[PDB]
Amino acid sequence: MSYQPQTEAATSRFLNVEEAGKTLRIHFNDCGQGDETVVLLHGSGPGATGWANFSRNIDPLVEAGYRVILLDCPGWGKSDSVVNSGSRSDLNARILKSVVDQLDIAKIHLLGNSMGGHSSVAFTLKWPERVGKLVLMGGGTGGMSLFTPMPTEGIKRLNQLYRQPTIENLKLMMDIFVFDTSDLTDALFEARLNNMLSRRDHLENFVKSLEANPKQFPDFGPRLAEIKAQTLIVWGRNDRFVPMDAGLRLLSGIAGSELHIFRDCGHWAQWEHADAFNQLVLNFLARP
Amino acid sequence: MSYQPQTEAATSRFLNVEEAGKTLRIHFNDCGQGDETVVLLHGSGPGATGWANFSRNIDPLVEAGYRVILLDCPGWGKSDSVVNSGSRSDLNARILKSVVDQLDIAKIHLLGNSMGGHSSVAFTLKWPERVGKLVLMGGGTGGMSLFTPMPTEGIKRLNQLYRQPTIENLKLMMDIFVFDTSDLTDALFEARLNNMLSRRDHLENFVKSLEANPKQFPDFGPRLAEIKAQTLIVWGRNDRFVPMDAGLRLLSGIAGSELHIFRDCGHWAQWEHADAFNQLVLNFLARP
Amino acid sequence: MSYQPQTEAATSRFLNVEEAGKTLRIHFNDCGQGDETVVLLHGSGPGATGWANFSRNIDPLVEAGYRVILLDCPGWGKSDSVVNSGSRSDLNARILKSVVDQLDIAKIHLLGNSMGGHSSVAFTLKWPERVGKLVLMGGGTGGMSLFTPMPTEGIKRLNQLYRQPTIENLKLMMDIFVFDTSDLTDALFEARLNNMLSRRDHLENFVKSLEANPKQFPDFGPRLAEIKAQTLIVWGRNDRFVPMDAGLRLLSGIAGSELHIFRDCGHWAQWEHADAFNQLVLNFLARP
Amino acid sequence: MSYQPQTEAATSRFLNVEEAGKTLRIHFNDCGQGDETVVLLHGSGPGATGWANFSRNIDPLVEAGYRVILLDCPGWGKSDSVVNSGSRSDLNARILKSVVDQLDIAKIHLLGNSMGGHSSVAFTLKWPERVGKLVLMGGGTGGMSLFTPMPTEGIKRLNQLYRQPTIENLKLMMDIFVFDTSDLTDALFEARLNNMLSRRDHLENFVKSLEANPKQFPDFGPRLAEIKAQTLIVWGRNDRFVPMDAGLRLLSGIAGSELHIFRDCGHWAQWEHADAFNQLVLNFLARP
Repeated sequence: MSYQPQTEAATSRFLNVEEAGKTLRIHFNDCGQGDETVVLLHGSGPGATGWANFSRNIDPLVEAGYRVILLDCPGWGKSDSVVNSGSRSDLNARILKSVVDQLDIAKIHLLGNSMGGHSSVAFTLKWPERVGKLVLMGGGTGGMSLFTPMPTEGIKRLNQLYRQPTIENLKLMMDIFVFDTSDLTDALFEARLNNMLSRRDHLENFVKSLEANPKQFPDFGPRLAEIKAQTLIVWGRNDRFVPMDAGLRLLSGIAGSELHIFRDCGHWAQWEHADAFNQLVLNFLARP
Repeated sequence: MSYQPQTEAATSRFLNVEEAGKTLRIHFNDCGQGDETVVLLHGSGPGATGWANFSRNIDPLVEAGYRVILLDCPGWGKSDSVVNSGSRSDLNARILKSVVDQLDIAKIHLLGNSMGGHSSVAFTLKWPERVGKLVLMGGGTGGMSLFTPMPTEGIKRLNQLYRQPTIENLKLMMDIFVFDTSDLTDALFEARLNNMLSRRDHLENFVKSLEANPKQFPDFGPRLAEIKAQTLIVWGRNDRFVPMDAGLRLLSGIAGSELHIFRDCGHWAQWEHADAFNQLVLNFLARP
Repeated sequence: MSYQPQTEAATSRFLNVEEAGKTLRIHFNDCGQGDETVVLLHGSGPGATGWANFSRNIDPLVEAGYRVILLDCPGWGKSDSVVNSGSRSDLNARILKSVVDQLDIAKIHLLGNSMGGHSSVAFTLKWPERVGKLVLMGGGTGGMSLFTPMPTEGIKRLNQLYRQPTIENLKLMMDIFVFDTSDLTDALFEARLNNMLSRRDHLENFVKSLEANPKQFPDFGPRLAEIKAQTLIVWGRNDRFVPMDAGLRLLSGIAGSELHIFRDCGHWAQWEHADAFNQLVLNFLARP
Repeated sequence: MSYQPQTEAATSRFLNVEEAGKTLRIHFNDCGQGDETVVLLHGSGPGATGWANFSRNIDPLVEAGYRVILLDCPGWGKSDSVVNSGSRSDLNARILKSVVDQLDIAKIHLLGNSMGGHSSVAFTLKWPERVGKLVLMGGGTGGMSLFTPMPTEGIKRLNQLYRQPTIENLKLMMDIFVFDTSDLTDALFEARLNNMLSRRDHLENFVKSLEANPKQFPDFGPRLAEIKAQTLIVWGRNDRFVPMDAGLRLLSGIAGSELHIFRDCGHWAQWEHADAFNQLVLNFLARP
């Protein structure tokens, strides 16, 4: 019996949680019947959806027997809009702890991209006994780069996109965002544009929160030694939103870290080399 | 009496050089009559002229008594336009050899910028007898950076400006060019744009030369150990046109090097901190 | 129904080559009857037979069905002793071309470590047709390091060992190689010691070749872009013999390279991590 | 008249401090009578003293006319011995604050070396109003180096020297310090040897402090943005005790920071290039 493809509408559920004395409804997607579960977090992209980001990766995890949970972070997608001057990673970790408490599983595996990856690290710090295995891509710590000047051009273009939504500006930020532009298709363009224009509240909330607090990802350097679980970091050399050197710092921090670099890969690696990344992550998960 | 600021009109001089069996006219300026002599090169910018680049540096060098020669390479300023299919740096070196032979000066100090710095290094490789000192600002080696993606954004903006020169792309390039825009004034803009609109043959020649061969600057790494003269490097950290790592490479090669870096700096370093740069260079030159 | 591992005595083979009007006897090992042929190059450690370095990795490859040719370059083991004024790279490349020509195999996949890796690159340069896939382990490019002083202490202790051959020097050498010295056993110490004691002539030839040329491994920087085959690079972070940053430089040159770095690994990567390295190499080879 | 070179005996002073409910006696040297004050802090070498490290630099500073004070940290020189399981940097900050409060000078400029440099950073955080100008040499921040394995060569030999005292290891240490040992003279050898043999208590206290607490110096990364005064960092390229990259990290921390690197210079930088370092420091201090 060959595994049938999944659809975002089919797997959609919602849960309301009480945090900081306020209610918040979070959308999430659960698939698979396997005992072992894997958590996925989306990036910080405009109108980015958890199902949208991981369109290629959802399958090999489900044929391998892993039950997969995709978490739509608050302030993105179908989750309720929120304004926060505080750290995004801390809030994301709190929300994830709440949702896993409702789901009632103790040990989980984390795979987070960009902002979520940041939050992922945060989680492992302040409830370490929960996480089993850790994978990062294009993030893990927000700090000044050593050689490549900050702010990078990708961040400036993304802020330009938030301040004024425009399809041509979206085309620009996609083109800089991904190294190999040939694979880009108009279907993704229109879907992303529709999603981002539909939710104006998230965009204005992000702008206001950025104005409120200049920094959203604090430095986590001195505490990196605290992590004990095995970790793997994947990165792209031609990534322009965040420089390579940041990943190297993480390679120093964690005792068992192993880094994997592609020669010509953009920020959004899982799309560039889906097969290699999927096989590597599956082998890492199967590694005893 | 204080040394009067120099005027290009009074100090203008022209010379004839036979390169590749072709007659060419070269423009330059000479100031001072002291025994010690120095040559000043110019950058690779649109319509860049040595006088515009070195307005602040030109006075103290004359004040110290050094004879100064500001040299304009072909393809810029009043020199004859030319289309290149090989290595630009060697061609500049040959022209500089011809002009110094006509001046018949034995000992000479070289201070090159960006592509001009390239030329200087190439020159020093062939004729170590003639060169006494080297001061390199923002260039001197052609190679792929360790941690910064290529092609970098700055050269991309420069190329698109050459593709069609206009006021708004000039504003954008100037904004990215220098770290601070407060002290910037419109007089520099008007002078640069009038020098641009004066000649279009230079711009079209540059474009056809670039499209003829993708690389016009060779890699001098393996032989860079041949230089015996003491040298100094000044570099900019936040510079986006050429990454800092490449500069570090130069440091490793030469026996007597000294690297100097400013944090709040761009490509065009000498203008941003004129006092510190002049003090450092004069101290290095007077050093026995 | 796995076949028991083969012995050196059964797999020993001898070929004769002529170079520069001299007769050289080359001793190597050949195993497996598969169509695909993989050449294994020995390390630069004193008294290091090719079989010693790759004892663990032979079995999985031959079990997968790959034909393996483990080569001993001149100057080690049972091969004839030589003194070379030129580089080791081109010399080993020529010898390997000669031996494969006697073996008349159309295509090979190269696995190189330390010295061999260097030569491996040289091979791919000047006979591109024979090589299709390239794997490097902690070496393969000459040239001095940007961030690490030279001579690095590993090379210093290696030369000291060549000058004073003794057991305690071998102990210290093993101390710097492997991150954790616990895994080593006395059997390896005695085997390496008696092996290196058997052939002093190799020692005198190597040392007087060292006085022949201070630098024996040329840098391939400018030519690095000429390689067209896909490549995998494995490296160690705690490596002291060859600095980590050099590996990054290789990533720049190759068209589609992949860099893999382990957190706690020395010069001798294959021995320390067995399952992960074997699986990675097998997947990379099988992957088109 | 020529200003007389200073003598240790005439300028020696002893003052008292309270720390952790204990009375400590500290030895320092005072020179000059200028209103402006500069404080010099010594290194971490065994038996090293404030006067020894700055012997070549002390004279030009008083020649300019600035008042200068050489400080001996607890556990070094004639100061009372102490054991610290906690951080050293804060302890030196407290001692310097107390001594300057007794000497009651409002504005002070700091020059630090190795461990002292680290302490200097701490001071600028605690009492930013007092520090006017800041210069560092080879240190200032803890944490794992990105490109170099730890513990490195020099720190390991240093631990060896503290564990067991002798003269041959003293030659080895001087060999690791200096680029060229020909300049150094055995008079310094015997001075250092008698100094370190005279006081076994300091050696024992250092050993116990290291064995009690692994990390002596913390990382000050996240708060580096708090410093506002101008800084000058001087470093040596072949440094073996602490790699180059750390300096670059400080180059990111301070907004107005300035970096200077010598191509061929050991850890004990100021002795190796007396004239250049003195001239640079006088230029930096005189600059308004």
